[PDB]
Amino acid sequence: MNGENYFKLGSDSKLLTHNSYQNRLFYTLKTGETVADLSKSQDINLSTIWSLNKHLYSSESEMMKAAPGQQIILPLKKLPFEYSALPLLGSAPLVAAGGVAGHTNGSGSENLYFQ
Repeated sequence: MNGENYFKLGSDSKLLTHNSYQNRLFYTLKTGETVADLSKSQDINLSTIWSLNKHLYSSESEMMKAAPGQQIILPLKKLPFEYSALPLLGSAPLVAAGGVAGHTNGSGSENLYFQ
């Protein structure tokens, strides 16, 4: 009679509610610490952080000038399978351009992408 012999899809020891917390972590900004400091500790690229929170803040400038009392969301996503059953097109509706992207860096420096 070995428990290992039989595998259970659900485990009492594991709580589903807690699992949801792992999906997204909320961190609060306190006086003395800067957004960049957070980025260093997490070993995450500032560009990535912006892409996620772009909906919360209008632009990167607002992030740089962040002050105490504001919140930052860190939502991590996992992709075990390279192929996705539900592919979404139009990730960036704000910009007409689509498909191939990233050929050039420092877009912010130029007001116009074309020039």
